[PDB]
Formats: sequence, structure tokens, C-alpha cells
Amino acid sequence: VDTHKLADDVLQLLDNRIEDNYRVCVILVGSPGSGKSTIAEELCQIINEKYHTFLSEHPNVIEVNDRLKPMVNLVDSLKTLQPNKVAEMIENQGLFKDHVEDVNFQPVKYSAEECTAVVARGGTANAIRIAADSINIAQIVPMDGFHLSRRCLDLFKDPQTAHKRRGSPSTFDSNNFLQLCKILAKTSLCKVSTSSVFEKLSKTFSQTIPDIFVPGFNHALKDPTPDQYCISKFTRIVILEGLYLLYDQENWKKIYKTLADTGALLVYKIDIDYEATEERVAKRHLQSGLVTTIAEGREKFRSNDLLNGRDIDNHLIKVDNIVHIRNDH
Ligand SMILES: [Hg+2]
Ligand SMILES: [Hg+2]
Ligand SMILES: [Hg+2]
Ligand SMILES: [Hg+2]
Repeated sequence: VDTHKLADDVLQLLDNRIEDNYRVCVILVGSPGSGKSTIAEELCQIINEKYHTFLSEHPNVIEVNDRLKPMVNLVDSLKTLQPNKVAEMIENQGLFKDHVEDVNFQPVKYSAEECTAVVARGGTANAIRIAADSINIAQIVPMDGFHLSRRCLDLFKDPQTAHKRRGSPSTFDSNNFLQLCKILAKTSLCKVSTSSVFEKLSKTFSQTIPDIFVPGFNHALKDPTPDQYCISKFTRIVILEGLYLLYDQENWKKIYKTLADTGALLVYKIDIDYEATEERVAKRHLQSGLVTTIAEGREKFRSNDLLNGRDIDNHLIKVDNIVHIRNDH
């Protein structure tokens, strides 16, 4: 895949929607070992570098507007987790014991300067937080930070599974990820003599957009960690990468439409080279200690449809704007 070409297409859409959308979103889907993480990172870096180069010769072009307007209310539609219930959750290690597997549990908010926390069935571990060369216009949102915590998985009606199948669609707080998408769509659909996309974006930043903090995944602690990625008023391009962003079940299915309805979405799905990916994933399992030999790793890859990508393909939502890309080496 030509990442510079991707960057060009992203900038083209942002420019086309400059007066209609505050930010553009990019969905990048791929099975384990497809390279979605790295592609997202490179795409992001390329865009920010181009912007920094632009600022070099347009030093004071940045302007923040809407100085006399109120902050966009992102979670007014959510019910407030009353103080008593907040304490209970915290007392219960930041979890909602009776809703860990409830995909219909609606996200709730509460005051955590003022900071608003938004949590769903995964509890505080997957909380989204909203506040009130240095300037980057692109940010990535890995789906990994929404992985349910290990302690959360211990509450599953069947603890044995969940852990054994950690990484399946049901082991992520899809409720809160969808909520992040609704928040992003709301910030995108806010009221927003040159042809330069960077010039246009530089003059249209808005003071009404709050900082949004999203969880990340700590590969060392084997659990999600708070505020690893910040999406601020300066973020005009959000690159979301993950396994289930185009999955046709439960809350995942609502992701595409939620972001597609902004009219500012680019969608990419990685088509893998089976052999190379099989080897890549087998090696990860070996390095991670999950298996004792590469052969055992290859076997797990072949027999687990969550690993070989068969599940993602079988459940790919039927839409006409998914651009399939290759990431061969
Ligand atoms: Hg995996
Ligand atoms: Hg759980
Ligand atoms: Hg808005
Ligand atoms: Hg920030």
C-alpha cells in the first residue's frame, strides 16, 4: 500500500469537506498481523509532517475561531451516573458486575479542572474522558484501548472462555467504542480565497471543541490504560484502526453508519498475504510465549478464524465504499 497516496486521498476529502465537516475520519480494518497498526501510524506521521513543513513558511497562519461560542456538549444525551452509583462502581474496582456482557448497556457520564468520564460495560478501564512541530492535525484511535480488562473478563458468565478467546468481538467494550464514534461524528458535524488545504484548515480551528482522551492498551500489563491518545481541537483527521470496525454484528455494525453519516469518511480494508501473515502471527505467539514452537503458532493461526481473518471477512458489512488494499512485503 502506498501510504503517501493514502495521505493524498485523506487530504483530498478533508479539502472537499472543509466547509461541511470539522474533521474527517478514516477507518482501517485488518486481521491480526495485517499491519493495520503500522499503516495507521505512518499515515498519521506523513500527514503531520506535511503540515509542519507547511507551517515553516506560513508561521502565523493558525487561527482559533468561535471564541465567543459555548463548548460543544458531547455527552448531554447520556444519563449521569449519580454520585452514589459512581462510588459503587469505584468500590467494585471500576466495573459494572451485572452488565459486563450486555451490548445494550448504554454509556453513562460523571465528573471525574473539570473532566467528564464516559463509561460503558467495560467500566473505568475503557473510559473516554472529555475536558474543557507541536501542532498535529492527525491522530490515531486504536481499537485496542477498548479491550475489556482481564478482571472484567473474570466476570463473564463463563470466565474460562473470554480469556481463551480474548480478542473476539465480544471481548471489547463495543458500547463505549460506538459512543466514541458518536462523539466524533458530533464534533465533525459542528458548524464550521485559497486552494491550499492546510491554509483552509489553519484558519478554521474552533475553540468550541474540547480535548477528548481515549484509552490505549498496555502490552506489558495486558490491560487497557487511560488517556493514551488525545483528540483535540487541532485534530482534523482521525484514523481509527481495528479488527471490528466493519463487523456486521451488535454495536460494531453501527460504527460504519455512525461515521459514514458524517459525509467525511474514508474506509480501507487490508487484504492479507496468507503465508506471510501466518508466519508473522505465529512468531508473535512464539515471542509472547503462547506457544513453544513456530509450528504450534502456525497451527493456532490456521484453526482460529479470529486470527486468520476468516471471521472478519465473513462478517464484513455490505457497503460500496470499502477500498481493499494490500500490504505485501
Ligand atoms: Hg490477536
Ligand atoms: Hg467483562
Ligand atoms: Hg456539532
Ligand atoms: Hg491533549
